Amino acid sequence: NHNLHITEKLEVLAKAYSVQGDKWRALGYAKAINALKYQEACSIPGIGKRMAEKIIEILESGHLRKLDHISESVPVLELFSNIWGAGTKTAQMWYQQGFRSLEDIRSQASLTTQQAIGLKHYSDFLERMPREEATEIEQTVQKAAQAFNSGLLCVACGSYRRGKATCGDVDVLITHPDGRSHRGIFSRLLDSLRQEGFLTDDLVSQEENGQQQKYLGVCRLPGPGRRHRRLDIIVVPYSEFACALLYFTGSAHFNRSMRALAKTKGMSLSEHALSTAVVRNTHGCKVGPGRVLPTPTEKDVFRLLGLPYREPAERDW
DNA sequence: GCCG
DNA sequence: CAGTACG
DNA sequence: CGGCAGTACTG
Ligand SMILES: [Mg+2]
Ligand code: NA
Repeated sequence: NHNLHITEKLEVLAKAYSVQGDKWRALGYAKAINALKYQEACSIPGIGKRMAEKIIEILESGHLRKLDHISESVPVLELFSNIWGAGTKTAQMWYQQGFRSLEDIRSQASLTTQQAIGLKHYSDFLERMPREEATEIEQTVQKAAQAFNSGLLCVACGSYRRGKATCGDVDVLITHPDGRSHRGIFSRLLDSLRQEGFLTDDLVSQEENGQQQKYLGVCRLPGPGRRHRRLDIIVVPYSEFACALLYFTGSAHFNRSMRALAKTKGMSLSEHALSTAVVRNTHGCKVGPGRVLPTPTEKDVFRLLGLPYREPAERDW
């Protein structure tokens, strides 16, 4: 990156729009900020005239005036928004109600079960773990899984799979290549991890149902010097394994770019599958289902979209 | 915010 | 349902 | 003008 004086100033702006709920403008900035990672400004995709102008103001002037006049509410909104389970609406509401610190939130705010947990682990959830710790967390989930049923497939996705040194959490994808081998596997896996005292909190866990798709919660390895880590587990049918793998590996931007591409071909891509001949209206909204395509591997999904394959490492963007 |  | 979250 | 990804929970 040859433009950090510029990007870091836009970045602040990106986050400010994001936390204030102007999500499409934030999206716009995020693209431009990755491009950078006047005539020449426009030349790059993701960078329009209005973005170009802001770069020239930084290049020429050295300050950025929209930066100067960012609402002073924004740092507090970002403080609040980093509570897991709280987003831009809740953060604004709290602000409106006069709250300005986590101490206020603690003593005065009404909190959902999820938000109380997020607050309890506020610092921990802002940290990233060394990818080696992610390895141990995966192995812990895997061995519990495989004990119940061997041959089961367990794999760490997200930033871990993309080869990052550090991970914000652990994403464990579980599947069985032997058809429909899992009935109430969540019941047993989670009970298993609870008995070990490995899980510390649950954020999202609809266990009253049966067809629980995901578990999102909190875990902590045994011994001194350990922090609470976020853990997401999903169990999928084997036929959906490549698409689940692709989804859960990300990046989020990579996924959305790829999904947006499929939409351009009358196709559709989700955690579940890649479909063809999807019927959508003038607003881009699905009005008729297409038809699931065979995708035994990730390479198939790429191939069926007419794309060259990309290793997980090359999917940060 | 960008872009078709 | 709105809000938040997952990648 | 208007889409910007497509999903899964909570309450
Ligand atoms: Mg939050
Ligand atoms: Na992750």
